[PDB]
Amino acid sequence: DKLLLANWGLPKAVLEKYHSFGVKKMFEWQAECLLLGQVLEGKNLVYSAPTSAGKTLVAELLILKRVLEMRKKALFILPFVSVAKEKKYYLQSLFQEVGIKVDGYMGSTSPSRHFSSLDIAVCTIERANGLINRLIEENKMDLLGMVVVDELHMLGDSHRGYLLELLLTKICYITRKSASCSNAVQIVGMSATLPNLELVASWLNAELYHTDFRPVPLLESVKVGNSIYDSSMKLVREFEPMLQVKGDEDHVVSLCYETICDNHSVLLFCPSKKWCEKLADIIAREFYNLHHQACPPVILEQKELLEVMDQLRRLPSGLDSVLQKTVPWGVAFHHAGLTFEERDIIEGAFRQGLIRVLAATSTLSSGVNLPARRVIIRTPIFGGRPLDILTYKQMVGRAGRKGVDTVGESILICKNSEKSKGIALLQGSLKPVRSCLQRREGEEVTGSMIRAILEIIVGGVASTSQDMHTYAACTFLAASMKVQLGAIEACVMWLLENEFIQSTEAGKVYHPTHLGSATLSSSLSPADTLDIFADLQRAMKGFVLENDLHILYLVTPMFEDWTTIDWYRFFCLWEKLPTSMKRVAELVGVEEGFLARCVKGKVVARTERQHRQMAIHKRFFTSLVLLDLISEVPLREINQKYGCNRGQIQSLQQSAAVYAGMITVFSNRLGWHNMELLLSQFQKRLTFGIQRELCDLVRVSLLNAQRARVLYASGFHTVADLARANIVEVEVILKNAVPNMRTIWVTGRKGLTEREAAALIVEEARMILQQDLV
Repeated sequence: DKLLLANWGLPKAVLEKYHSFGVKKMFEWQAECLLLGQVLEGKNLVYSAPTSAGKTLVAELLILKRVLEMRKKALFILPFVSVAKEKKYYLQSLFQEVGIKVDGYMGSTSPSRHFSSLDIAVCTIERANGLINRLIEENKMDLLGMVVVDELHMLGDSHRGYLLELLLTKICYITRKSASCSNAVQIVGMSATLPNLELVASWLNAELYHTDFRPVPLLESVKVGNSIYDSSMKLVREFEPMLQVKGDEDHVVSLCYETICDNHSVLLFCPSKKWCEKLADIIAREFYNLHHQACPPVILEQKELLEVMDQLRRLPSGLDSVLQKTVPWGVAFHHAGLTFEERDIIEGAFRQGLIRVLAATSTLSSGVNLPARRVIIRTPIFGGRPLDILTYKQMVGRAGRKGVDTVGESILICKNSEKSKGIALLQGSLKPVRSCLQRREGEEVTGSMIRAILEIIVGGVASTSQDMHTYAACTFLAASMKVQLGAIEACVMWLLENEFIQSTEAGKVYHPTHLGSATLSSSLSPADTLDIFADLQRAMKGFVLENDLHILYLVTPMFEDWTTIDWYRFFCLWEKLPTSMKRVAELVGVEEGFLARCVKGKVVARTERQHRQMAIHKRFFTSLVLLDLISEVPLREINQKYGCNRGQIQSLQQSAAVYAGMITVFSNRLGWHNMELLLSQFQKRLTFGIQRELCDLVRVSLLNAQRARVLYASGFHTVADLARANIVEVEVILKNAVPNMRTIWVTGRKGLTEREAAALIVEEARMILQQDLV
C-alpha cells in the first residue's frame, strides 16, 4: 500500500500536521493524478475533481515538490480575498514548520516580507498579474518555479477571468520563447469539468486528469407538489410534511424540519436578502413553537449559541435585529448585507454545528467550504433569471458532509410553472469555456486584448509586430481557433495614437511612453487611464487641501451599483454639506440642477456626455460615504445617513483601497510627486477606515479600527510604545473599553480571550520592531 502520505514520504512536520487534520490517506484519484506520468516531473497539470473530493491536496503536494527540491518560488492564485485569506492561514499553519515562508498579495493587503523572502505568494488574480508584470520589469522571472491556479474555469467571460489568461499566456510565451528561440514554470490548474478541458490542457501543454469521484453520493433531486422526482424523472418520494406550517405553501420549513429531527444541518439558498431574512424568521418561530409544543424536540447546545450572540453583539455592528430572534434556536441567515465579521462568525457557527439551518444567498456558493446535509434551493429562478448551471452545481456540490453523511441530498423546490426550468438545471451541463479576447461583431478592439498588447510592449517582451503575432499564437484564443492578426494591429493602433507606446523606424519598433509605463505599473485599464490622467491633471491645476474630500474623489472607484442611491436623501444632504466640501463639488463638476432632476424623476444617459455627467454625481456620493468611513463614523450611522447596508460599505472599502493603491503608483511613475505624497496615506486609511493617527498602531494585524482606537485612547499612540506595554495593562484596557466566551474576534483565528489577544498583540508589536529594524 502506497496511499498513506507517510509512504509518499512528505516532510515529517507537514505529515504530522496532515494527520492532525485527519488526512491520513489520499484518494486513489489523487495518487492516480500525481502518478500521471511527467506531472511529478514538472510538466504542467490540469485536473478537475468535485470540490468536496479534497481536490487541493494534489496542488499542495506539488508545491512541496517545487519549493523544496528546487528553491524556487510559487504563486497560489485564488478568485476571492476571503478564499485567499483562508488558504493563506491554512498554508501558513501547515508549511511554516518546514521553514517555507507563506505570505500573500490580496486586495489592498501587501506583505511586510519582500518577495525575495517568500517561498509562496497566495494571490488574487488581479494581484498575481500585477506581480508577474513586476517580475518581468525586474527581469526576475527566473525566481518562479510554479504557478497554482484554482478555479481555472474562471478563465472565461469574467471581469477578472481574462487576467488569468493574460497571466498564463505571458508565462507560456516567455518560457516557450526562451526554449524555441524541463518545464521552467510548472502550471497546476484546477477546474470544473468543462466539456473542453482537453483544450485548456493542450493550450497549457498540460497533462489532463478528470474524475467524477465524490466521497459521499449525491441524491440530486427535484420537488414539485408533494412529489419528489429524480434527475431521470423517476419518483423518489411523495413528501408528507412533518409540520403543518400554515404561512408557507411549499413545505420548505417542514422540509428542513424533516432532517433536523436527525440532528443534521440544512443549507437553504434563497433568491434575495429579504427572502433569506423572511424565511429564517419563519423557521425560527416554528422551532420556538416546536419547543413549547414538546415530532421529536430539538437539542441545541444552548450555551454555545449564547456565545455566538455575545460575539456578534460585541462587533461594531452589534447583534442583528433578525439574528437576535433566530440565532438562539440555531437558525440564521447569510447574505451580502451582513458584514464580513458577521458572515465569518455565522459560517463558523454552522461549521461547528451550532447553527442547524442557514438561509443563504447564492454568493455563499462560491466563497466558502460549508458542507451541508441537505441543500434546498427555494426556486429555479434567481434574480429574475434561471440559475447558471455553474452556480447550481456549486450549490448542489455542497450536499453531503464528508465522513459524516452516508449520502448528500439536494432538493430544488420547483413550482408546476417552473418544472421545465428545474429539470434543465438538473440534467444540464456546463458551457465550454471561451475567452474574452474574441472581439465581437462591431468591435474593432477589446480591453483585454489591448491590455495584452500593452503588457508585452511596455514590459518589452515583444517589440516588433513579428513578436506580437508570435505572442498571440500562445493565446487561448489561438488554441481555441486552432482576424486575430488584425485585432493585434487595431490594438497597436489605439495605443500608438494615444502614445501609450511610441512607434519608431526599424518594420516598426514600438516603445512605451511614460503614460504607457505608468498605466502598466498601476495595473489600471488603459481605456480608463485617459480619463484618470486628465482628471488628475485638472485636479493639480487647483486642489482644495481644506479637507480630504477632493482626495477621496480621486481615489474613489467608478460606480459599480454598489448601492441604490436615494437621490432625495442625497440632495437633502447637499443643502447641509459644508462649504469647504461644496467648493470641491464645484471643482469636480457636481451640479445641483442635475440633482434636482434626479429628485424630480428618472434620469437616463443616451450619450457618453450624459453617461459621465451622471457618473460624476454617483462618484461624489460615494466619496461622501468614504469620508464618513475615513472619519470612523459608525456603520450604523452611515447606514441611517446614506441608506447603505453594512456589507455595501465594507465592500466599497475594499475596492476604494485597491483603487487608492493604483492611483498612487500611477502618479509616482508619472512623477506627480505632490500627488503621491497626498494620496499614499489613503490606501491604509481606507482599508481599515481610520484617522491618520491610528495608521501606525494598525500595523499590528490584531488591531482593527475599534481596538486601535481604544489603545490610542488609553495612550498607546505608537507601536513602539505598545511593544513596551505591560500585558496586564493591555488586558485591562480591552476588558474595559470593548464593552471567557472568546470575547474578541480575529479574522485569522477563532475568537480570543482578553489575556490571549493582549499577549499576542504585545508580542506582535515587538516582532514588528524586530522585522522593521532588520
